[PDB]
Amino acid sequence: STGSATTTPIDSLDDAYITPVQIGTPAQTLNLDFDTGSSDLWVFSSETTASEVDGQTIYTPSKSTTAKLLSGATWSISYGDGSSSSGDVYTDTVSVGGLTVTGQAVESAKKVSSSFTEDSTIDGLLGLAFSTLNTVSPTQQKTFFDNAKASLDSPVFTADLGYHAPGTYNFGFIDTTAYTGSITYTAVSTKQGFWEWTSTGYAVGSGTFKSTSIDGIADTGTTLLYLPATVVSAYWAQVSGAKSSSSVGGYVFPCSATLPSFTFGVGSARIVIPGDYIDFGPISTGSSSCFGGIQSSAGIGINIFGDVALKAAFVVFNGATTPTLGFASK
Repeated sequence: STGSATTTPIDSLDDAYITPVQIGTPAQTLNLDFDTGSSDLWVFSSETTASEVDGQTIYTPSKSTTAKLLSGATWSISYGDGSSSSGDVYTDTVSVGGLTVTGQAVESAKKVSSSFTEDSTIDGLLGLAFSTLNTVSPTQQKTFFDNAKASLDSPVFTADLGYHAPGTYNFGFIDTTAYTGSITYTAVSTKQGFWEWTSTGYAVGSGTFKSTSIDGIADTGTTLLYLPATVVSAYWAQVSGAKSSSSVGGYVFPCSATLPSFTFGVGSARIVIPGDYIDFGPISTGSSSCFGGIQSSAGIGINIFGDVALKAAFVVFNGATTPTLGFASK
């Protein structure tokens, strides 16, 4: 089997992407944030504290003939972006882009952080990191991808994110029309539960490539690119007027600036992030100071290849027994 679904930016900045997912029988379609940095499928539901719902589409297990309470199972979450949520667990039928999993753990929010309540466009998360990060207790649950692997033509999924435009998540096959040149594959460590790999270096604009190893994660659930302070300083030094602002919480730059590209290494290959991808617009309406899309990972404790980096590439998440990551230009 295979699946193929369109993913759409939630706003004009590409702050996140939502992908329609069918849950239950008859289908209930929720728009979920596909997150290769976490491993829970959780949704707003008929059980979510009413005051903490504001615009989201909710999952109602009692209207699904295939929903079953996973007795005793609970979940509780909080990722690297200041948010959280918790509740109980159902199993139900889940389909993505034509690909169907039966008995998928669907984690039903009794409570959500206000950060989610505030964003009406995201109905939940579909985790695509390794199942070892799944928060269900006392019986840990598998991700949608892990459950699907048995039936997939090939145990892979691909992320093809758009710049200010829709893109595609595919399951079980590699669309050879979706990229240019070759796919360069690189080793993955699953020791932290992430799609963790080592970039071979970087360049700023038309500058010379600096060979240097940068360990980080491929994380579709993170908006920006978070790299070591040395790297980030070298980038923003090339932008007249750019500065790190504690009031704003990162590098800002004059909205009148043209940003240089940023290149990262994948083995001997190179992925070029166009400068415009690094512009996240005025810090507040009307401001002439703009927020930068490359920021320091110092204090995160891990480098993050988020959407800024990933959308410049066709990315293969190879879930073979020895997992790997592939990157192609597109």
